[PDB]
Amino acid sequence: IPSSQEKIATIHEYLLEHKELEEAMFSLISQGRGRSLINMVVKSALNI
Amino acid sequence: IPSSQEKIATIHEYLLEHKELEEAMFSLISQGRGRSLINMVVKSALNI
Repeated sequence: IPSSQEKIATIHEYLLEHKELEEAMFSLISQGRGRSLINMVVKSALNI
Repeated sequence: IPSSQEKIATIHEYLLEHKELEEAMFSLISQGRGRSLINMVVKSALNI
């Protein structure tokens, strides 16, 4: 049921509460490693 | 130099362009696996 806006808002709140995650994601994205970030997080979530 | 607001806004734009990442992060966070998400992304970013 949750919409994309609700998912984004939930992640936004999580990033604010966990600055390490925000800083690590920005570092990976801004340094051109976002594709490795996508692949790694998707694989982890699919193996729940 | 980039501020927290700029980092968050950069991630927001990235999530919108890559729905898989948004969906995988929400799935991990909402199912109580956010700590594993933090640890995995931080380690990857530190090994750049």
